[PDB]
Order: sequence, then C-alpha cells, then structure tokens
Amino acid sequence: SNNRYDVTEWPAGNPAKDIGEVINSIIADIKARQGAADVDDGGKPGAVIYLPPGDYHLRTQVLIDISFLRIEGSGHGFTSSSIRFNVPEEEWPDLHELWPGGSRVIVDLPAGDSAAGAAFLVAREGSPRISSVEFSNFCIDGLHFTADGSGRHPENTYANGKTGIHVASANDSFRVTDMGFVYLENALTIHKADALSIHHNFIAECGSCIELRGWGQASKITDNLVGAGPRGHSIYAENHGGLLVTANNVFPRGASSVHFKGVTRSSVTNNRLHAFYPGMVRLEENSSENLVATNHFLRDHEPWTPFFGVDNGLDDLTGLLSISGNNNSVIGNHFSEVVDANEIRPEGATPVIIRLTAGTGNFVSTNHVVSNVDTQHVLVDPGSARNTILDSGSDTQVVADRAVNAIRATPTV
Amino acid sequence: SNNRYDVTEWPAGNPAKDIGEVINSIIADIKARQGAADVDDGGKPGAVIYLPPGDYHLRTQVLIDISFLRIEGSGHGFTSSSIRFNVPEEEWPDLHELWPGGSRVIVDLPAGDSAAGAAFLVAREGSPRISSVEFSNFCIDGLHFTADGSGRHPENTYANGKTGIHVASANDSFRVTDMGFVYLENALTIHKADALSIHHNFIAECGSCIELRGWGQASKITDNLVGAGPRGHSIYAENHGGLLVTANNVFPRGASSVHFKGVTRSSVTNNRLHAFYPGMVRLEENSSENLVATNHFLRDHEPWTPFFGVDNGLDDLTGLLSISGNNNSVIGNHFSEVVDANEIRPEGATPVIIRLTAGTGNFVSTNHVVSNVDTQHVLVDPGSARNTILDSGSDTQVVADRAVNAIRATPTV
Amino acid sequence: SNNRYDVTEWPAGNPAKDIGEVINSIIADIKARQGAADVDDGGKPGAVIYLPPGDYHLRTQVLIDISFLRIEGSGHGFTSSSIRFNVPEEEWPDLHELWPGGSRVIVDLPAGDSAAGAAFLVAREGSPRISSVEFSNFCIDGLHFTADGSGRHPENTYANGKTGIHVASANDSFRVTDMGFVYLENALTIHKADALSIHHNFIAECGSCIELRGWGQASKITDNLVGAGPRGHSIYAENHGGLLVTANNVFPRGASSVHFKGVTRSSVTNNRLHAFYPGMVRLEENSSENLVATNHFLRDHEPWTPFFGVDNGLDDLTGLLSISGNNNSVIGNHFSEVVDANEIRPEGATPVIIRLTAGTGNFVSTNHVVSNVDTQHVLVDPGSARNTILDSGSDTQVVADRAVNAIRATPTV
Repeated sequence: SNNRYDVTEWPAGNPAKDIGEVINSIIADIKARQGAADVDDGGKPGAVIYLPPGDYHLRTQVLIDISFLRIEGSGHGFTSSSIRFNVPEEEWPDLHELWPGGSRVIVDLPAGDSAAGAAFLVAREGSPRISSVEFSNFCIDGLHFTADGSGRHPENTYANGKTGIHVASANDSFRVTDMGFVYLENALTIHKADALSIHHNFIAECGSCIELRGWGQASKITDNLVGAGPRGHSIYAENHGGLLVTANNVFPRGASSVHFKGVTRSSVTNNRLHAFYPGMVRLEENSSENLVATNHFLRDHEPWTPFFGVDNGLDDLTGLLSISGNNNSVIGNHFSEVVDANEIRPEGATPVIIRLTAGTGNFVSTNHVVSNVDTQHVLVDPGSARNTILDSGSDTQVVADRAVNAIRATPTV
Repeated sequence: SNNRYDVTEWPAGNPAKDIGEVINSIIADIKARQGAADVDDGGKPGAVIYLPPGDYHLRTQVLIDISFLRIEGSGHGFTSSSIRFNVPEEEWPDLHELWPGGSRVIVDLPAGDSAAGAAFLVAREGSPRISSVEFSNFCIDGLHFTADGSGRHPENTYANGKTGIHVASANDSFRVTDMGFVYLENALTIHKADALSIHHNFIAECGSCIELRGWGQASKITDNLVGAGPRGHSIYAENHGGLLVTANNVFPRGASSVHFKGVTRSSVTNNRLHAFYPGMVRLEENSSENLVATNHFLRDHEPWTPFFGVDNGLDDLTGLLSISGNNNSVIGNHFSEVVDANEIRPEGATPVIIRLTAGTGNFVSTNHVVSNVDTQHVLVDPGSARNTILDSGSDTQVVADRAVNAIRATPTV
Repeated sequence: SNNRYDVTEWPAGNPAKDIGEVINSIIADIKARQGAADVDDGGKPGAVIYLPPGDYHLRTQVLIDISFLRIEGSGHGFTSSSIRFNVPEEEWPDLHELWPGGSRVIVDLPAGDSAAGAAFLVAREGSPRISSVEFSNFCIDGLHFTADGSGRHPENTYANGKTGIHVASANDSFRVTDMGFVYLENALTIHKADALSIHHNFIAECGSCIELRGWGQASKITDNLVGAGPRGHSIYAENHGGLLVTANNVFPRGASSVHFKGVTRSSVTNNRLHAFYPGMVRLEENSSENLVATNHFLRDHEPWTPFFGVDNGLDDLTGLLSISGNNNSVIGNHFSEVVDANEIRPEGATPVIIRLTAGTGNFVSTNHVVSNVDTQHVLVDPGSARNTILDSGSDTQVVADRAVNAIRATPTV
C-alpha cells in the first residue's frame, strides 16, 4: 500500500527457508496493485523490498520484470570463505564465525542457460527498457564451490553454476551499489546495459565478478573492490561504448583485471590493479579509441600455498596490457612487474609489459615500468603499425619497427 | 519526537495531492520542537523525512531553512520520458509503463525568479551558513516540456520553468546523492556552495542539470550520470575555487559537458564526456590554474531523428575544449572527433579540438586526437601567448605562433 | 529477532544520556541470540543499529567485537564548530544554531592508550579477521578542543584525546561511508586494514582525520571531504600495499594532505589538495613504486586571522611533494604555489615543489608548476639518484646532478 515491504513481515512464505518465494510473492502483490500505467500522471512507481540482517536461503529464482524495484539490505556481509574452507577442519569450532552475514541471500539453486542458476533474474521484453532497478547493501552467497574434475580441492575450483544477479534484457539507469558477493561462479552479469552504475560494491571470491554482455552505452563501474578466480573475469565488457571504469581496486585472482571485446570510446583510468598472472588488461577484437590512463598495475607471484602453481594459462610474452584495436590512448600508467627468472614462461623470454598485437594509431606515452628483470616495456607486433610510443622505455625496452611507428625513447643516464 | 517522519504517515495533508504542503508541515513541526539552540550541548539536530516509493504531486514549494534536514527516498525512478513522448501516441497503451517512478515528486508548479519554480528551495539568511542538508535516492519529475515558440514538438523543448532543487543561500557540507531528476528545465541549482558533494546521481533529460552559481569553494561533483538539453548546461560552475569534477559520465545533449566562468584552481579530470556539438568543455572569463586531465572526449553527430538538425549554435572552429584564462594544465586527454566533411561549419573549415582564445602560461601536454578528418589539435589565438604545447599533435596540427609559445610536435612516422 | 535495532526503542538505558551503554547492551543481545556459528549454513549474520536524528551523549566506549555489525544514521550533521567558537560569544544567541546535528554522537569520554578515548572501538583477536563492519551516515562530535599549553585559544588547539572510530584489530571488508566527524583529535584510526573502503565522508575540524596504522592491503580512500589540524594528518597510512587514494577534496589545515610511511605499490591520484603549509604529500621511509598522478595541489597562505601565524613547522625548502623511496611515478600533476617573498623560510630561499630526498629510479614527468615567485620545480638531493625527470621545468627549475639523473627540460619560449 505504501510500496515498502520487509521480507520478514510478509504473510506468505518463510524467508529463512525460501526468500525467493517470498520476494516473488511480493512482486506479484506490487503488480496486482500497480496495474494501470496512467492514473493521475503515474500508477507504476515500483516499490522497495527490505532484507533485515539475517540468513536467508533462496530455493526459487527471483524474477524481476518491473521497473523501479529496489531491493535493499543492511550489510554487505563479506567474509573470506576461501580462507575458512582452506583452514584445517579440526580448527573450525574455534573460529569466531564460519559464514558470511549481513542481509544474506544463500543461493541454494542447482546449476543451469547459466541464467537459470541466478538468484535474481531481471528479464522483460517489449518496450520501454526496464529501468532504474536498484540493488543495495545486501549479501549474495553461493556457499560452496564444487568438484570440477581438475583435482583441485572442491572449495578452490570457483565452480558452482550460480549467479548472484543476472540481467537478461535491455535496461536503462540500473544501479548495483554497496553489495557483497561471495562464492558465486558469476557475481553480476548484465546484458544490454544503458547508463548503468555499478558502484562501491565488494565482489570477491567469485569465479567471475562483473560481466557486461551483449552491448551497452554510457555506463560506469566505479569504486569497487573486486577479486575473481583464475578462469574468470574481474571486470569484463563486450560491445560497449562510452564505458567508464575508474577508482576500482582489483585484487587477485581473476584471469584478468579488465577484459574488453569490441569496446570502443571508453575509459579505463585511475584503477589499482593487482594480478598473479599476465594478461591483466586485455583490449581485444577491435577495442578502439579507449583511454587507459593513470592506472597502477602490479603483477607478482601468488603467495598463498593452496593456489601455488595455479595460473590463467598465459605466458609472460602476453603482456600486462594487451591491445588489439585502433587509436587507443595509453597514458601515465605505472607497471610493477615482479617475476623470478627461473619461472618466466617460456624459458629465457623477456617478459612484456605493453603489447600491441594488432591495429593502428595507438598512442602510448609516459608510462613507467619497474621490474626486477629486463622487460619489453612495449612490444609492437608486425600486425600493429603507425603507433606512437613516447617516454615508455629506452630504445632496447621498446621492440618496434621504427620505419612504421613513431618512437621516442625515454632519455637515459 | 524521534525526528523521523514518513510523508505517508503525517496527519496533515495528502502527499499524493500536495507533498509540498505535507513536507512544509513536517518542517514546521521540527522547528516547533527544536526551538532552543543550546540545551545539553545540542537542541537542533534536524530530522529525516522519508518518501516511500509512490507518485506524489507537489503543488506548493517546499522551503528548507533548517540545518541537518535529510530528505530521502527508495528509488531514483528514472525512465526516458523523452523516448516515450516521441513514441507514436497510438502505441502508448502497449508500453509496460509511461512515467518515471521510485520515490517520485511530480513538480506541478507554474513557471516563475526561476527560484519560484523550484520544488525544493533551500534559503536562509544570517549566520551560520545553513549546513549538511541531505537529498538522497528520490526522483524529481517535471512531467512535461512545453511549447517555447521554436516550433519543435513541445516535449522536445527542454522548457518548463521548473527546478528540482534550488539552493539560494550560502551553504556548507550539503549532499545530493543517488537522486533521479527528469524533465526539469533545471535539475539542480546551488548558489554559494562550500564543501558540497554532488555524488552518484542520475540527472538526465533536463534542460540544465548541475549549476553551481554565485561562488563556492572546496566542492565536488563525482560519479554522476548526466545528460542535458541543447540550450543548457550539463555541469556548470562560476566563481568556484578548489572544485573537483571527476568520474562523471556525461552524455548528450547539453550545450556543453562542463562550463566554467571565473573558476580557478579546480580539476576536471577522469570524466567520460560525449557531445553531439562543439564546445564540450569551456573555461571562460579568467578560468585559471585548472587541471583538465585524463578525460575521454567524444564529439559525434546526433543519431536520433527527432533531434536531427538541432544544435547548440556553435561551429566547428569553437573547439571541443576552449580555454580563456591563465596557467591551466591540459594533460593526458583523449579526443575522438567524428564529423562529416559536408556538414563542417563554416564550410571548408578545419575543425579544432583544443582552442586557447586568451590567457598566458597554459600547459598542454600529451593529448591524443583521433579524427576522421584533419583537425587543428591545438589552436592558439594571437590573444593567448606564452603557452607550452607538447606531444599534442604534429607541427601542422598545432596552429600557434612559435615565437611566443613553446611547441614540441608529437614525433611522426 | 529480525536483527534491526533503534537506539531510541531499546528498553535498557537512555541514548540521550549514554548511547554507549545502549549500543553495548544491543551488542550483548546480538551475541546472546547469535551464539552458534553453523546452524542451517549460518547463525551469526550480525545486525543493524539505527540512530535517528538526535543529540546523543556517549559516556561509555562502544566495544564492537562482532562481524557484520552496521551502525547507521540519517545525517552527517556537520557544521563548523571552529567558526562558531571563534565568533564573539555575545553574538551566539543570534546564531540559528550552535552545534552539529544529524544522528549525533557526542563523545563525552576523558582522554586516554588513545584507544581508550575512542567513542567506537573495534577489537577482536583470534580468527578469522573481524569482517564487514559498516559505519554509515552519522555524526561523531568531540564537542570542544581544550587548552594544550600552547597559549592558543582552547577551541583552536585541535587537542582533546578523543577518537571517533578506532579499529585496533586485523580487519577485512570494513566500510566507513557518508559519515560526519567534527572536533575530534582523531576522527578515524584503523589498524591492520584489508580491503577497507573509506568513501564519501566529511571529516573536518579534527586534529587528524584518517590514519591507517600498522599495516594493510588492497584498501581505498575515495570521494572524501577532509580537513585536519596543523599538528595532524589529513590522510595517513603506514606499511600499506595496494592502497588507492582518489577523488578526495582535501582542504586545510592538516600538517599534510597525504602522508605515507613505508607505503608501496599504491596510488595517490586525481585528488584536489589544498594546504597553507609546505609538505603536502610526503612519501617517507621507503615509500616505493607508488603512482602520484593528476592531482591538483594548491599551497597558499592561511587567510583566517585566528590561525594567522600558525604553521606545521616546515620551511619552503621541504617541497609540496617530498619523496624518500624508490621507483615512484609522479605524472601529470598541477602545482599552484602562492607565497610572499618576505615570508619565505628560510630567508631568501627558492621554494621547492617536488623534492627527491632519497631513493633511486623515480620517474617524474609532465608536471606543471605555476608560482608567483621562482621555484625549484624538482630538487634532487645527492642522496637520490638514477631518477628520470621529464617536462617538469626548465633547466634552471630542475636542480639535479645531470651525470646520474636523466633530465629533459620543458621546452621554453
């Protein structure tokens, strides 16, 4: 009636047993009360669904097909289930707690069609685009990872077929803020996103964290703490224009930190990025006219012994930043590269920092590499030409055909 | 009594009919209970006014003249009324919804003295400065644009004399966060602002979005999604010092993206800016000692046919970034310029990217322009001198008097 | 029972008299109900404690030793007690208000062991790290500063032995957001912080604002408004790796704006920084491999007469940015330096902007200084060598041994 709901004060269902059913029942009530689209200049204002702190099992997928639905909690509730599951089991009764908390949605769905494994599915076809759905300040917990045939401990596979929030349909002005996501194969997957804001979340110990799929425009991913798994994405986007990725602190152990396919006229600037593997920032498949500026890159070795010898399958010639596209701008970045000579792959290679594999007119200027071994600060493959490379390394450190690229060596000594 | 109010649980008035009267009545109650300024080290702590999701007509301006008032909702509620009003009317009954939603304040005021058309007016004279008023997570909707004599469709004029929030008086530590503003001639106009934060709002389809007027200090405009109209401002400030404009995604179709008059010692950095017209970033009237860094600029052509041939009246010689002032710093920006040779104005002109019209000592370094036609990457008018221009174009691309400016051409080939 | 508490609806104690006792009593209730760590895949989800707007005296320290506790209010409640206490006392009855407001915690504790003076202490030993505690949108007010033997007015000393929030123990995924802190000797002191976010706070008129002590990793300090006192820190961190400090607007009058000791592989970029003293950004004691990029620095003279002739004890040879460490990256910064020749200390010195006191391999490029007098844009002490200094000043403006540093002078005339 006033469009405000509390999942613990809804007469149908029990949010401890199946919060999915409770929230779907609330959505049915909202639709039943908000049937008319144009009464007194309104009629479908949406609603807010509140999750007090608590442990809520979700056994039924929530389907969101209305605009202006806010689902909110009172705690992102993150704790490192990765650490706990790797603590010897005999010690567990002495730990102060074992599980995540906050306003906690435990995803008890089977694997899927990865969409069928999503705790929250936002889907609606026809017009207009579903708009201004808000997810705020709650926890989504996939609980366990499971055996995947790799022979790794089940809890270290980053595999369970669960998604936190999956948006399947064209959307406008969505927000995901202050969330906690933990132990999900995919935290947050949003297709066809316009003017989306993913802001100030904690998205960690998920196989993949943020994936923007299909296409999108004018969106932003800001002020997030992000940590993925070795076969997955930390931040991924495809066929986006005008995307802004800034003020994120991305820590291990994603396959990459930022991965673009067909992303144009976007900006990946002023992020702190830390990886245990090469291929931290990948601009692929005609990723063009992007600004990659004033980021702090750190690549070093996994120190945590349960994941020692786990990697993303990419060798040190890959580059920390790899670009396949035209007319990008790579300006003012810092690269710390820490590798041991005896584990450089392939054997005896000179690791590369910035690699230009294809495209023309890439402008690379004023980048500082600090490395414990010799590196190729910039490697321009013969398939990329007419690039401009300034103050990003000495002549030895910039491997490039001087006949078809403009190179200025950083002054030395 | 506990200083928490809900507009749907206030005995006087009806928030569906006139939420303005309801909120003014609440403000009167707060003042009546909080009369003494110094009882037990306190006495005027303010209050919070909650707007549940719903459609609320405002027929009376809300006057806020107390410090520490928070007005909060549960949904920014944006949908594109611009798209809807341009969809053929016969199809409207098949649309899933027609209007914005969330915690929605429908501004049913007549035009004004633009202040008289504001849904919320913050005004108080005397001392100290009104402080720490907070606007959070609600929607302000001006409902319709109206005929303005231009012969454009009424809904495409961006003209109705309505303002969302107008702050007339000197203020300190104000916040506007998580808001939605739609279909207002002016979304948000704040005069005399100290240490203001305008953060993570969605401010779109308004004639002008953010205007900081009169003067101010130490303020910031961060993480906003902003889109204005062709005669208005996206982000505007005058006589501000120490302003930080960062992490915004500004999309069309403002006259400009960022417009400064007499703004000094401020920073416009790490924004994504997209316009359909020249004059995207304007530093005017002694705008000096500002940093304009690592922004992504895109200028291209309006693709949406209802606005085809609508422009901001400025030609391609204007520049994407135009500077009239001293000692600014323009560093690490990316400029994508997309124009068709046959529509360049004036006929046969070479479009300019960065223009220095007046002032001395401007430092312009390491800027990358990508353009489908030849451009003047930097044009230094004779009225601007003693500038330093580095790695922002070849010699041909930097039009400047070498006798009185320090120029280093980007190395070529 | 639903884990949601309101301090004005708790039967034990009176939050006006001692909110500390009320909140401790709530914490005891949470622990009593949440005793089991593993019941139905949960058991200790934590809770949320709500503070409506009001004036609450705290006479007992709150001890937080549970994970996933959120303490939230409805107003940051800042007003300038500094201005008020310096307004002649006869005029106070004509001021509209005298005190801060919002959801206000008045810290009525004696001085301490500074931890004993903290309104909120977060402490817990053993495993795992206390996690995902959230502080949101309330005000913490230390009420008065006191005589410190300096002979300054008591209210201008920035000394009272009070701390707002003190985190003593190893912590993960903490958040401090939307807070107001005022008139505390230390606003916010967090030891041993992993993946912490201090975001969008107003932390002003405190002796020191933000201190990250002991060690930490992967944390961020973003979008804050910060102003400290002349013997204290605005933003301080020690032994942190992977720290991101961005989008902050730091205004006077801290001893410094950003101070690092033993901080590595971190980023201080895209902040607006204003000081009345030298030594604005200090990288000390092996602060290495940090990016300091696209910041706007302003150093000028204190204009406010109650603090005229108060300073941080550092002379103009200190530098605005001082670096003692290896392999840092200083890129794209703007420095406005405003000093009067007659007050330069020591007499007749040429003030320095960037100083390299020790370490090797620092990369300093494309920095713009604007100064009303001649300055040493970069001073490389003999104890720092093998640095690279590009486009940060003419030859005269870069004081450095050319035999052991790579220098390119900014082109002139």
